[PDB]
Amino acid sequence: QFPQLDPATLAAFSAAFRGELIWPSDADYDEARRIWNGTIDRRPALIARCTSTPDVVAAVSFARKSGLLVAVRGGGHSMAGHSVCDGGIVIDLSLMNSIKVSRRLRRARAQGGCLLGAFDTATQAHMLATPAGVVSHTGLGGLVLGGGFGWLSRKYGLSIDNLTSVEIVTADGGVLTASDTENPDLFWAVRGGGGNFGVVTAFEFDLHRVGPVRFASTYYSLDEGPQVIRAWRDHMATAPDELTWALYLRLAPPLPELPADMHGKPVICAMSCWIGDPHEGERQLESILHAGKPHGLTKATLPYRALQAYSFPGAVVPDRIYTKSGYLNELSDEATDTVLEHAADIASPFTQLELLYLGGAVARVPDDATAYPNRQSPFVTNLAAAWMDPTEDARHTAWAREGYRALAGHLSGGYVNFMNPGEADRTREAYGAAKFERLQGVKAKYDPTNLFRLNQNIPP
Amino acid sequence: QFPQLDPATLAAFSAAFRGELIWPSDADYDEARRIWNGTIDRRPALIARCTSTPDVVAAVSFARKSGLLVAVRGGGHSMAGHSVCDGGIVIDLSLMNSIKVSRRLRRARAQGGCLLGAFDTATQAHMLATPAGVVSHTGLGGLVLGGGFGWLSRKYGLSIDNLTSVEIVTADGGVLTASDTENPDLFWAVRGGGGNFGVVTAFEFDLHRVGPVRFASTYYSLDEGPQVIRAWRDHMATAPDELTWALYLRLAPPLPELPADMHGKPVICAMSCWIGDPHEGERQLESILHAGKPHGLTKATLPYRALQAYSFPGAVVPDRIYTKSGYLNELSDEATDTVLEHAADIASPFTQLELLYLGGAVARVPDDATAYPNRQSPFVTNLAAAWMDPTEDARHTAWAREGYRALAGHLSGGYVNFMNPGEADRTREAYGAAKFERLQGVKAKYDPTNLFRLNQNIPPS
Ligand SMILES: Cc1cc2nc3c(=O)[nH]c(=O)nc-3n(C[C@H](O)[C@H](O)[C@H](O)COP(=O)(O)OP(=O)(O)OC[C@H]3O[C@@H](n4cnc5c(N)ncnc54)[C@H](O)[C@@H]3O)c2cc1C
Ligand SMILES: Cc1cc2nc3c(=O)[nH]c(=O)nc-3n(C[C@H](O)[C@H](O)[C@H](O)COP(=O)(O)OP(=O)(O)OC[C@H]3O[C@@H](n4cnc5c(N)ncnc54)[C@H](O)[C@@H]3O)c2cc1C
Ligand SMILES: C[C@H](O)CC(=O)CC(=O)CC(=O)c1ccccc1
Ligand SMILES: C[C@H](O)CC(=O)CC(=O)CC(=O)c1ccccc1
Repeated sequence: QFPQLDPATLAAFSAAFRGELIWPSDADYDEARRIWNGTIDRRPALIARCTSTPDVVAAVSFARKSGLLVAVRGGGHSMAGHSVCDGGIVIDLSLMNSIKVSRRLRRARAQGGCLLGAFDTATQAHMLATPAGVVSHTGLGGLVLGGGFGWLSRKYGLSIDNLTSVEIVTADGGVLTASDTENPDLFWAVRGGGGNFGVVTAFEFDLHRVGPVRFASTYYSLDEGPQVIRAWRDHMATAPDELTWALYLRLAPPLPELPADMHGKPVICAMSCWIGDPHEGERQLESILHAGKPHGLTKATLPYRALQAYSFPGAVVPDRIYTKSGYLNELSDEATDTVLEHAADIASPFTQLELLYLGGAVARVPDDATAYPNRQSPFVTNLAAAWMDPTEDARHTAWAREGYRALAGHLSGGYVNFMNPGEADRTREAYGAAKFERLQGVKAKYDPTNLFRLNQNIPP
Repeated sequence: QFPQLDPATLAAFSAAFRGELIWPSDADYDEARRIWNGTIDRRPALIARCTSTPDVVAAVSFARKSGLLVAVRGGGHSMAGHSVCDGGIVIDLSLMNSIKVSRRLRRARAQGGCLLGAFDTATQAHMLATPAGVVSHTGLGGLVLGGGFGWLSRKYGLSIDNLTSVEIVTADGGVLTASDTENPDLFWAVRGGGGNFGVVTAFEFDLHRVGPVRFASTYYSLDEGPQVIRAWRDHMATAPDELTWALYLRLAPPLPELPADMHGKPVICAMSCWIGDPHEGERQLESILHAGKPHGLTKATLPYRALQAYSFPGAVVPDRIYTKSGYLNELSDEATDTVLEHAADIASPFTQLELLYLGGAVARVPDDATAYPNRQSPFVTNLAAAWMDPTEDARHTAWAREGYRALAGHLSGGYVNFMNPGEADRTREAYGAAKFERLQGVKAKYDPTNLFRLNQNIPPS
């Protein structure tokens, strides 16, 4: 973390850079180098907080000339810990948070360091939105380059399915635009290929009009898991795109809507919404609320920006996390039993086994149209361990790996954005052989030296 | 609109400025010049979208040299239309949206063009917050320089009560820090004095840990309006600082939680929350919900970021607005009856007659401690007309003025941030004589040429 740098190279960076530099001896260094995954404790040589595209060009050129390992940081949410490095440089985009929204064009342009909640605030000023993840302080940058799904996805696709162009700084310091008609090969690869191809300084999206959404959340005893998960699996196979319904298996939070005698016990938390008219949504949600005996029901009509800010009401932010995730093409009764066995073993309050159903608009995009793999698998399961005390790391980590191995016969692929710091080896199976080959071709062209390799990495 | 500018002074500005200029010939000019009050239709000679403090210094100096009337824009929410001008320059801060948050120091440094939702997203990543307004796409900038109140205010004060310094670009193009120990005279004036003193490029705040919040919204028939409003006034007089409860008199929205038979009829929408433990919140909110017969009750436990994003679930963003507001020291039975008569006339589905109760932490700050007036008046009433069709402007504006004149014996002061385009003349009465005089002296010092006059303006003494 205290490497010898060239004075000419350094000075050239200083003259070109208009942002904020954070060095190891600076008072804000330990706080700045922390990322969401608290298990990742790494000490960069330098954190460069970029404030403009020309700043990113300067930081990229400086790292390449200096031989410093490049971490790129948008919102710092990497489950694999990719947005901080030991001994290298963090090209930190988090001050590049501006968004421009055209109401007449239903378009937004957002800088690559934006948090979802900033982007949603900006488009919802015009009752507009486009799909993104469900936790507002996630980074737009890493989430969109890996695909991006959330509440709007069954109706409007992945984030990348609404992306119309990007501005990107490539490894040789060039600034490029990529779109359907400009460097379309790079445009294909950034839609699902992660940070492998350059630093995205601006994303442009088409937007949709999204008015108030009927939302429900309720909790079922984990004793009713078999019927609840079977109701969910069966219902989602034929459900309108406008319905999204996700199951989180977890210890019940000590919330006042829930009876005190359920607090801290195994439950399924079901969250559902109707993307469409709220009277229709009231009718569609009432029809799924009795998958089991409902407890702690909350029903609300929410601005979409409030739906985005909702996940999840808790009194503590988990410090340490470990995830194991895959897709399923079908969720059999045997897999269902496996999930429920493993869920019964959760013994800490922040851990969830999540069961998502995508499909809808995500699955109608032809599989070769972007770099995002697995569009035809509707189910995602994520063993998301989360806890506080470092002495417990082995125990929580074992829980997630044990569940993943028990399910492994039922799982395929993986979402690159749910990969953990030990899953570098999963990249080829996540994309599959044809996509991975085509991604390697694009890599040979735009990042032939593999300068950007803190990501689910595609070697050229 | 196309004034002749000096070409050397323009190229110097352009070499110095890193942001975007939008001229009247540009495709995006008509959209960029629109502000939230769509009754305001003005045509700047230039919109300069600043990206940094040096951008702001370069735009200020260019305006001063060029003789251009200066509009400053944060999030564009000015009820008086101050963030756009005819024929001058808009120093548009909307791209300066960065927030740094220190969890260890519980401190946030936010740029002056941030929207509230961007700020609350950033602080809530650490479960932290500080008070601000209730609508996410409001600008931080104008709201804080006026004082700034919302759900966290009874517990934690105005936004300005949590402000610890600013970076500010003054009329002469200088960049200053104001705080308790540096230019403290300016620090006092900016905490409530609007944009009078310069362009704030960075605000620094102390933050508070705010976990999930029990929230309730319900609607009462206007037939029970006297009972509900009296219950509310009486309850708030002795209520814990942790309870906030606001009343919005409006047409009932066509939402599925309300019976079809109430839709489009005037009702009281009551919104309440407990800033504190949610089990205590559940107890406190159940105790106030039966002030009348509740309809369309929604109760939820929300992260504070979701409480901030909740107001208000509607299908349409209103285009045209007109507000008349003031404070009350007491809400008598006669004033209540007046509010109810005027609410019963509401025509638009977007209009509301708002009744807010501040007090708590806001009133505990000594009156002379900031430039924000009326801390000791706990009630605010806002007749907030909002609609779509420009041919209706005279009817909606007349409604808000009639209600204001009917209440005027009960009203004192005025929140600068709720003034409309026709209220330039309200500034002295809003601040009071002693505040207005002290502000005039600070004005004489920092903006003696009144370069910043598109605001609730304080001329220099
Ligand atoms: C609480 C939580 C909830 C989540 N929920 C969802 C969800 O609902 N849906 C979903 O799809 N995913 C979700 N995720 C996963 C998420 O998509 C990934 O964590 C994503 O990589 C986070 O992006 P980021 O910018 O915050 O992370 P970072 O750690 O900053 O970056 C992640 C990766 O992207 C690269 N990167 C970031 N910004 C850029 C850029 N502008 N240009 C180039 N490279 C970039 C980094 O180099 C790194 O490889 C969530 C994550 C968290 C922690
Ligand atoms: C829908 C809505 C909801 C509201 N809710 C609340 C509420 O809950 N609580 C509350 O207290 N107020 C609230 N307000 C009123 C709000 O505080 C004022 O409208 C405020 O002036 C808006 O600030 P802005 O930056 O968005 O507006 P702008 O129109 O951009 O600016 C308003 C004024 O401040 C100046 N200004 C803006 N940014 C700066 C800056 N960085 N430096 C110097 N001067 C600047 C402008 O020159 C102008 O005089 C709300 C307003 C709206 C439209
Ligand atoms: C925090 C966890 O590790 C990961 C997540 O939070 C992701 C997640 O919950 C899935 C998700 O995006 C989603 C997508 C559609 C509907 C509901 C939820
Ligand atoms: C939209 C209108 O023009 C103005 C508002 O909406 C402002 C407003 O409601 C006041 C406000 O900040 C508030 C403060 C505390 C509780 C509830 C509301």
